[PDB]
Amino acid sequence: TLNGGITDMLTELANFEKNVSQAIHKYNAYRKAASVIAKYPHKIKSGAEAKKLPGVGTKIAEKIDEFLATGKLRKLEKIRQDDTSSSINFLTRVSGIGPSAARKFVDEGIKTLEDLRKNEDKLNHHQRIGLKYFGDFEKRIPREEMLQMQDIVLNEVKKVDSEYIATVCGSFRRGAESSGDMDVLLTHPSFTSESPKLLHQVVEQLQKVHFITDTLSKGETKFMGVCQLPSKNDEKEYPHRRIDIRLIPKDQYYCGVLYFTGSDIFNKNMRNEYTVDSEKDIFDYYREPKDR
DNA sequence: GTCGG
DNA sequence: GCTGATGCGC
DNA sequence: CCGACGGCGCATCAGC
Ligand SMILES: Nc1ccn([C@@H]2CS[C@H](COP(=O)(O)OP(=O)(O)OP(=O)(O)O)O2)c(=O)n1
Ligand SMILES: *P(=O)(O)OC[C@@H]1O[C@H](n2ccc(N)nc2=O)CS1
Ligand SMILES: [Cl-]
Ligand code: NA
Ligand code: NA
Ligand code: NA
Ligand code: NA
Ligand code: NA
Ligand code: NA
Repeated sequence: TLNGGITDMLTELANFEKNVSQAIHKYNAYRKAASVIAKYPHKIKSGAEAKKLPGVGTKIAEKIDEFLATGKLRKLEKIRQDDTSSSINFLTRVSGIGPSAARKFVDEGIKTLEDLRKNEDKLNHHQRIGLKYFGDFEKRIPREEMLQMQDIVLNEVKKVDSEYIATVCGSFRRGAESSGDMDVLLTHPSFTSESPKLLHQVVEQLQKVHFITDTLSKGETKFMGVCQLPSKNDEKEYPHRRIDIRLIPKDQYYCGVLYFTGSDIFNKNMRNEYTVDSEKDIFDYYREPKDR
């Protein structure tokens, strides 16, 4: 948190590059600079000090210098105040609204959530769901709720066919105290690298018990949607949550599990998601999810 | 925007 | 209607 | 100096 001013500034610039400029490589450059500075154990005093870090070059060093002198960046102040650029950047916070859709909406005078609400006919299915749960989607999920969600998923999965194997992956599997979403990996002995309706049946059951509430996409191997825990008589509704379910062939299942458990950095220096009869087999060259 | 061949 | 391209999320 | 900078499932578009 020592350089939060700088990292905040670089993330804001990254967002403008991705959402407004449509310059994905600059978005990534700014994000990489932000992340190396975030983990730097000193409070940065000059652009020159920052440049020493991989991913910080001449232009970001110059911006760091301006920020340290003035607590702001003229360029960033100007883009913030720009009605068009700030509106485009904002609308991409809606799931399903990317840089192209945001630009098209803003060019039509649709600039706010309110405007989106009045214009349901101009939104596709995903965007309508993104708008409906805009606030809920930006919330994190407490571990306590993830456990309750896990409970429902594993119960209903076994109920459909006791031969399914399902594992909730992500930071949750590593024992984290909160998650952004629920990631479920599903397999079945019948499904292998060369092999009916295995995903649909699970999705249908989870809908039957009113756990899955909406669908963003559903193909033969991947479901993306929305779920919600049940409430009671006089306790406030749980937020709606993002849930993904991936059907993976049995012989590739445990590579997927390794992958989708992470962490990202752990995967990187353990280094694909596809190609084994357990997590231990791959470890070869064993660490449990807690210490990954 | 940064890096490196 | 078909097929390959594009947008999007992650 | 100048090209690399990620891959893939699904929804939907754009070109015939
Ligand atoms: N951007 C990323 C993030 C994760 N990973 C890999 C594959 S999924 C595995 C575990 O991801 P985590 O759940 O720790 O990261 P998330 O960003 O989903 O944290 P949550 O907000 O907890 O959900 O790490 C990646 O390759 N690229
Ligand atoms: P989500 O943020 O839940 O991430 C989980 C998995 O990580 C992989 N991933 C994340 C981000 C990006 N940009 N690319 C990517 O492959 C797949 S989903
Ligand atoms: Cl770019
Ligand atoms: Na551009
Ligand atoms: Na550097
Ligand atoms: Na979006
Ligand atoms: Na977004
Ligand atoms: Na996640
Ligand atoms: Na597909």
